[PDB]
Amino acid sequence: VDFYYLPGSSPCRSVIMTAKAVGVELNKKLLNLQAGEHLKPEFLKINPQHTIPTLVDNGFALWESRAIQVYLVEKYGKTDSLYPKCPKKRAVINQRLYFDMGTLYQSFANYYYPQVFAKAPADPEAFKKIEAAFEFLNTFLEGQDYAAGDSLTVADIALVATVSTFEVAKFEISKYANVNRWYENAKKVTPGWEENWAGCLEFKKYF
Amino acid sequence: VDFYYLPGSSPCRSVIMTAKAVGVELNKKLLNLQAGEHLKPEFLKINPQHTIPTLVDNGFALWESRAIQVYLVEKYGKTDSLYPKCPKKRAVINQRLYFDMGTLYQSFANYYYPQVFAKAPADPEAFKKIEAAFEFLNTFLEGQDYAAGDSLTVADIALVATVSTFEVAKFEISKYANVNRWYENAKKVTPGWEENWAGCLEFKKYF
Ligand SMILES: N[C@@H](CCC(=O)N[C@@H](CS)C(=O)NCC(=O)O)C(=O)O
Ligand SMILES: N[C@@H](CCC(=O)N[C@@H](CS)C(=O)NCC(=O)O)C(=O)O
Repeated sequence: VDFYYLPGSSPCRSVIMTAKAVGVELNKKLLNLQAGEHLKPEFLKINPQHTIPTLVDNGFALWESRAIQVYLVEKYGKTDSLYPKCPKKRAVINQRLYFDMGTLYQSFANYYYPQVFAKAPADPEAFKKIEAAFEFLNTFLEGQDYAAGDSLTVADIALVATVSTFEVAKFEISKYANVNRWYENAKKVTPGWEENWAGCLEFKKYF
Repeated sequence: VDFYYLPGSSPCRSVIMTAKAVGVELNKKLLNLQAGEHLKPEFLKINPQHTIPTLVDNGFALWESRAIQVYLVEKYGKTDSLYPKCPKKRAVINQRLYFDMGTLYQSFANYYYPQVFAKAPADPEAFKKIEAAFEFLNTFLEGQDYAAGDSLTVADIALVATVSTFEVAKFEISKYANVNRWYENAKKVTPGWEENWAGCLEFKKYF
């Protein structure tokens, strides 16, 4: 199973943690975006969208981190606890995965990427979207130890990658008590946490 | 099955078409965002994120359109053709669903929403992101009649909602030959197309 990635990338880290949780060995292939390695014909043949993470598993090329997470659980999970069979349980997880992409990580990208990638001054209105997203996550976690069910799921793992990126970016997570509680627990229970944190510190080099 | 929605909303329309495709009757409940009906305590108790679409199915409150689509197929589908059992088939569909959210519809929102909702002048750099997203979709559709498998899936239905919103916004879809071919076919085969198009024309009132 080939895995095209960089350690600093949040969506890559979500896959790293998920693979560790299911116990599937990845052939980790660094793909140097700053050198344009993802833009060369050899990579475009695998993933025409030229994004990381990309998985190539026995002929199957797959991208979108959250799709990769679910596929790894379905194929390699000795049990389905990270992504249970029940459609209702799956639906809550799926909702959280879309929240992670379209609300929470999107707010990260919209606020920090113009600063670190375009050298633009911080946009205080974009900052308010981060606050709104954390407020929602805080509500989702009211009375809950995990984000999308009774136990750790791929939704938690995706959210850990995102929230740890916020942590290294110096966002004050402590303001959101349920998020902080969930997050500090997640560090202790989530497979691959240490590797995720190493990657967050690599990402930090952009600040 | 309660369905909180507005006809003009693209993510709502994806659910409308999916429900028609699986043959599940929805109790359609208009939720007037301009009146703040989604912000009142009675709705926040159902969906604290105060978004449409929201489904309430026998006690289960669910939001995120693409999560709702999959849940409706899993629960009500007499067959699984719209979201097959095979994890590999599911993974491609899931990838496309994330593409629809995070690449294609995101490019719609980033370009048109500031214009129609904030009265800002058009941003030509944001326009280039739409072009990039259509280019990718055009490549995905090379040699393919459907977006994510041999037959119509929930990925096609989500993409139809998005691309029809582009159509009513006067984006020139014809420039992307595979997209245009796929889209014109999708109109003829996708359950609920007419209702989707009515909603696109309602959305058009914002232009
Ligand atoms: N929605 C994606 C995002 C992937 C993504 O944007 N990756 C970035 C790096 S963090 C990338 O490959 N950028 C290079 C490019 O798009 O050309 C996922 O969850 O996998
Ligand atoms: N990612 C979502 C987006 C839902 C969404 O943003 N809906 C808009 C209307 S098109 C909304 O409810 N806005 C009101 C709000 O967020 O307060 C989904 O696919 O369902």
